[PDB]
Amino acid sequence: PQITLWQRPLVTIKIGGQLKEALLDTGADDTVLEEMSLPGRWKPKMIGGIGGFIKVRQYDQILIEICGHKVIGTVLVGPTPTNVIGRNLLTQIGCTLNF
Amino acid sequence: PQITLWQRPLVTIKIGGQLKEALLDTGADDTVLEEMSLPGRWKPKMIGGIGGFIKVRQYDQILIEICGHKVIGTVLVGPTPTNVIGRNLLTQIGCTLNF
Ligand SMILES: CC(C)(C)OC(=O)N[C@@H](Cc1ccccc1)[C@H](O)CN[C@@H](Cc1ccccc1)C(=O)N[C@@H](CCC(=O)O)C(=O)N[C@@H](Cc1ccccc1)C(N)=O
Ligand SMILES: [Cl-]
Ligand code: NA
Repeated sequence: PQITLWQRPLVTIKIGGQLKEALLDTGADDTVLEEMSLPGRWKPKMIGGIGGFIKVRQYDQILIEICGHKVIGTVLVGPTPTNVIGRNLLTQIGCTLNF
Repeated sequence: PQITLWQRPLVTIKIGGQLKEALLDTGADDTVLEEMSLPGRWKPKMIGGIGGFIKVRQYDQILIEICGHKVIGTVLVGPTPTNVIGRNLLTQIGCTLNF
């Protein structure tokens, strides 16, 4: 519904049959998850943030359920310290910022 | 206002007499600005993100105008490729995520 930001906006996701926690990140163009097993054909990618760059595997058309909200989109998998849900999926769940 | 996320949520800020653009980032605990002179006392800090860690200068009690909303808070200055407004200031403008 509506989430304040006094604490990290952590949500439960279900992806690839697995339950995880992930951060809702409006600062992220892309969705980036810690190393995991995704079936299908991926492509090598490199992405950047504060600190520098990492290599990821780009998985397209992956089902993920965010707060029980089904979305299908690209997920990058690689050596990120946390699971980040980026704008590519935040748009599909109709997410906005408000103030 | 309400801001969708089809595009990066970039906003105009006024800080230290200067106008800049910055990213509203719910994934950021802290507010991190590219190099800039700020007056007064500051403390050394390290912060991390997707690719690694950086050294920043921490400034407290700094006035920032974000979309015409004045807030006073801590601002980190350092080698970030982008100006990021983090939750420490997003809360002060009463910002929420909604879906
Ligand atoms: C993830 C991709 C798609 C590659 O995009 C970004 O990294 N976008 C960044 C925007 C940007 C663009 C250009 C240049 C620089 C930055 C966001 O800030 C990403 N948001 C989160 C994603 C994240 C969260 C947690 C872990 C890893 C990555 C972030 O870095 N947040 C930082 C922002 C810096 C800050 O707030 O101080 C954070 O909260 N860092 C914490 C937590 C932390 C600790 C240790 C390692 C990593 C993170 C910290 N206290 O250092
Ligand atoms: Cl996508
Ligand atoms: Na993407």
